[PDB]
Amino acid sequence: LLSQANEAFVRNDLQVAERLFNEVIKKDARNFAAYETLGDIYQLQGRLNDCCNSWFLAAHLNASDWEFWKIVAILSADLDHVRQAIYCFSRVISLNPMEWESIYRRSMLYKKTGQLARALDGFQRLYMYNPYDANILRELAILYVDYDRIEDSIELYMKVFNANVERREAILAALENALDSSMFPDINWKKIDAKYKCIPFDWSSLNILAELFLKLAVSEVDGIKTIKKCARWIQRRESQTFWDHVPDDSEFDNRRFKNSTFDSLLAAEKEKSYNIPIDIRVRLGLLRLNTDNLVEALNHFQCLYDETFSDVADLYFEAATALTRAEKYKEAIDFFTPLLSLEEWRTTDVFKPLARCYKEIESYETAKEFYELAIKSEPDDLDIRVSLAEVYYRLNDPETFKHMLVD
Repeated sequence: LLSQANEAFVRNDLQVAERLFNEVIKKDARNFAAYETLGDIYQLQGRLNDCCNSWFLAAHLNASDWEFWKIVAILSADLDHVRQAIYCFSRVISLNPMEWESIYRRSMLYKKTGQLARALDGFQRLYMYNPYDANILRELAILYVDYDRIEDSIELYMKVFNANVERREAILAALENALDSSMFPDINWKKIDAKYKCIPFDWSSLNILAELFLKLAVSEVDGIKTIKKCARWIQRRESQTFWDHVPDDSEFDNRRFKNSTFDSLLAAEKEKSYNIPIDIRVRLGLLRLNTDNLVEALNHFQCLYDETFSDVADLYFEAATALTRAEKYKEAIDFFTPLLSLEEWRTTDVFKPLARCYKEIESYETAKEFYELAIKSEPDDLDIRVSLAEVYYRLNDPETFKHMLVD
């Protein structure tokens, strides 16, 4: 008689029908289809949560419809209750270990909740399933950094690199043979694209590496030697091994024409990109400035001068502030000073260090001017005081006692 009570109800749609549909199974508890009916209605009336708790129960009657949990999990993630969402996802995954979507989604709700041990052990898995997804690669590289392992995040991009070298050698030996047998060569790609596949290494990759060598802040000379080996492989210059054995950091500069072995190179090779993109070059500057080589770091930063200024202002600033932190003051002022011309940069952010730089070179006259401008926008004490110390050193005490108390 139960089956009749439910049947009459399920057939047709009215707001009284579906709750009375619950009332019969209210006598005795469990019907899987009962809930799937419930959710269908709650979803339509447009109130989200009741829809979730109905289905969220349904999924327990049949533990085995995992396409179903995945829906209940993405809905608990949509309604912003996470602990359910990760739990539902974890059933989808105990049923199906290879479900990619749910391992990923779950493992990034793991990230938001800040269980990294789980979220890492999570993206690692997807990266095992498919090594060639670039999104997964980044997401994994990132967690490694947040998890305070930079060293692992670097090896990760290094393999991608080598994988690209192995593959280029394959294609080069491939058509070195194709001409012997044989009117052009025909290389068989289906065999190549299957045999060596790893993700393309382009400048973006090398930049992502560069930033990883900064965050490490260790053995910074090894980082530089490598940024150069890779940047050199790109631009098909890997042929020239010698650059590995000189300190100058001299390639990627005109300095390379004073080179003994370079001169002897034929014209074909002499013409090839010896230049590197700016976001990376400013990163070699920083990376050198870490080793307190200001002479080399400077030659990199000086390259900002050849880029259209409005395009990279933020780099001028980052360099200037990097010199300020590295306590090289005479030079910082040179990468601060241009930001002044563009209106949006005139702020305490630029004005404080500019001044402090001047105060530090023992020219206090001009340093006054900036702390003043800086004090205007922002009412802060820390850098009003340092303005006293400036009115102190250039003006000696006579008629400086009034100013001090005034401020």
